[PDB]
Amino acid sequence: RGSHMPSPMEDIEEILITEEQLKAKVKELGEMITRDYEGKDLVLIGVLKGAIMFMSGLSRAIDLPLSIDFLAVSSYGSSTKSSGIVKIIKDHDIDIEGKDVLIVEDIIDSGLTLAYLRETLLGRKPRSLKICTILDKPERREADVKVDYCGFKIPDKFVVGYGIDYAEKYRNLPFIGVLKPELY
Amino acid sequence: RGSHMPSPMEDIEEILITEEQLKAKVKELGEMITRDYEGKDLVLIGVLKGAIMFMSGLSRAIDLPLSIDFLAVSSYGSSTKSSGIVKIIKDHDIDIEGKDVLIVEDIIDSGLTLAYLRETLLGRKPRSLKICTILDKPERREADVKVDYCGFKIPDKFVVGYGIDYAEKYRNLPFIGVLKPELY
Amino acid sequence: RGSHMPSPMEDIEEILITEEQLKAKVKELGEMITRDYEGKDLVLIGVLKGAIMFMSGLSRAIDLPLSIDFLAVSSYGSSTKSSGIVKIIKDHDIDIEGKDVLIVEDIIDSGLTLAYLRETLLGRKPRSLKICTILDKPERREADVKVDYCGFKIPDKFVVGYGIDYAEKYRNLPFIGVLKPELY
Amino acid sequence: RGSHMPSPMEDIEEILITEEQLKAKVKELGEMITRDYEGKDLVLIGVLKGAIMFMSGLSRAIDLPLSIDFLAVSSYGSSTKSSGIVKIIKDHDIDIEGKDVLIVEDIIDSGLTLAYLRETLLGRKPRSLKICTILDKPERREADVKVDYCGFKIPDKFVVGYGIDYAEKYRNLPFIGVLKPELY
Ligand SMILES: [Ca+2]
Ligand SMILES: [Ca+2]
Ligand SMILES: [Ca+2]
Ligand SMILES: [Ca+2]
Ligand SMILES: [Ca+2]
Ligand SMILES: [Ca+2]
Ligand SMILES: [Ca+2]
Ligand SMILES: [Ca+2]
Repeated sequence: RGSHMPSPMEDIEEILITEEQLKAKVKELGEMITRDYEGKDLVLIGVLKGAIMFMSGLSRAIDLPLSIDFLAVSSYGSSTKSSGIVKIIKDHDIDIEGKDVLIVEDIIDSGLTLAYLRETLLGRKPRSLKICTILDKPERREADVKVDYCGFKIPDKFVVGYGIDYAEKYRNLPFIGVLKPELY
Repeated sequence: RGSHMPSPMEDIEEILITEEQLKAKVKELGEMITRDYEGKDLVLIGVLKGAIMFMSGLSRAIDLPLSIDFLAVSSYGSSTKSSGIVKIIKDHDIDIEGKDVLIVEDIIDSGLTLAYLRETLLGRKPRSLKICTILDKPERREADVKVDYCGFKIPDKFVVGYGIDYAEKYRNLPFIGVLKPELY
Repeated sequence: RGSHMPSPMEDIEEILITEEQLKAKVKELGEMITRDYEGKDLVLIGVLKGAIMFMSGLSRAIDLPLSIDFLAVSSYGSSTKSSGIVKIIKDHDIDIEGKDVLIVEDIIDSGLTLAYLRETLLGRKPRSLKICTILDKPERREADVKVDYCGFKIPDKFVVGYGIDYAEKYRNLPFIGVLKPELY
Repeated sequence: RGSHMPSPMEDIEEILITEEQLKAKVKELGEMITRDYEGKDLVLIGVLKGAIMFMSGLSRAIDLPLSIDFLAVSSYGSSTKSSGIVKIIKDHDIDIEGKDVLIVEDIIDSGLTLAYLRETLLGRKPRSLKICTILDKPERREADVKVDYCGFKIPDKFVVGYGIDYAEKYRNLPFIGVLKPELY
């Protein structure tokens, strides 16, 4: 029988963070941000496409009159890997000067690209600029970035899910799972 | 006392569709799409930024190895209003030729811009092209568009929430609500 | 001695069209277009980056109150080659509805991508849409495109110059030349 | 008689810089750059759409194996005026790290946007970064920018031509002229 077992879940070796754990953490972070940004001009900026799930969940967990925007970027080649420099394919449309920007990330590891985007956004004179990520791989750090809000710290395993892909697949997994080596 | 009442919920006159109703409908639609697209090469394409909430929820409710992509568009002026013609600010990166594309929309009313995007995507030779929207205002139709999957049909009220904005605000409301006229 | 001979001209096997021939043809075409578009709402649209030299020269040879705009595109992969389908990286900003658009091309060979862009522009309802190219390789045609204005017809040789590149180089040659096989 | 006098030249009050003067200056600057960048990895980067005429002419006057690229930008509103901050609509595709970049400008007045783009390009680690402009209005300066190559210094008159527009018109004038106040 050459039938298939199509569910993306079949390609996962183990679940590191469950859907419920993600849901609870998003609620937690959102309540914190609601308190911290009262009276502020909050703009959530996420980097497509990995940030979509966390952006959606986190924003709905923040009880404030915030705005949302996105950046779409691409690599210049054997340069983005060691410097974190990226090309802008879609820039944010909201004028962030004098506003309180919160970068919303899916995962932070080397911190190289994040540091580069941080400097680019700072160049637009926001009143404040902070960072929030649902996942962090501290052991992978190659640059100094301050993570103001962090969901979960995990080891450097090959993960996918909740927006994180592998060749554009697995973003729709409702949890963070370790991808079976046979797939990569 | 000049204190404020910052919650975006305070600007809502009435809730048309609750968070729970949205959650249940997304689960329902996702289970249907999971069945209908088994064996297909599913690519969900949403139009930023309104489609973010529905895209996130619907994708996670589809138990298939799908890919996600986005389009970011803008108006040409007093032309997009009567023809639905739009400028492409961010095109999709995934090659959809020979694939099964499902347009994911936040709301469909006139259907003008949707019809225009549909024709543009058809020009890229996908194997199939369907449309799914969480909200539909049938009375507003100005063009003939077939909605393959539809969450809720609503009257032509001024709504915001679940990704739908008013001057970039209210996208983070977890429900679909009618905006108080004082705000617009 | 390992000294170099840096001039891009050293990489040319033969000159097919001289700088003077190009200059005279641009003047000729511009005078024709000046006559044909009197009273029209002329918008010259070129595809970056190859069209830059011809766009600059042709526009300055047209004695009419025209506007200029550009499209920047990219390939989707093993699809643009047989269908001419392309991704839009930079769309034109000018609203061309009801206007008289003249596509300005560097070279036309298969006509596949040109045909695709033509259909895309027609979708924006211009009053008229014509095509002008400085170079044409008729033997390479794979689609039916009408060239309203044409500078020179040439055999299918490997050419560069006057905006036409090879790995981003040679666009600055003031003539159309055949590239030495050793370079490609 | 309600006949028109369509030539863009009819809207010019006086010619500040003739076509021949521009041609000679472009030849001059190009010969200088040819000498200065021998052995360098020259990348000319211009800001659309005003830089098109000068980019075309200057590049063809440089006898070196250079590459050309462009940036397309937009304003964020009442912010770009005092800070020079701009949104990126089209970023350059060439990786400029370790390369010798020459910004090619149509006109420099306040220097605000130029200074902002300069900082953005420096962030991509080019080996060297210089600036070349065909026109300069020194009295308009609001920021400190070093112009390595300059064609002509002019008073702060309302000019158009050689790529410089007024409501998208006049870019095709072969000279730099003062626009009649009746048109603006
Ligand atoms: Ca599998
Ligand atoms: Ca990311
Ligand atoms: Ca309120
Ligand atoms: Ca929409
Ligand atoms: Ca050589
Ligand atoms: Ca071309
Ligand atoms: Ca006039
Ligand atoms: Ca400029």
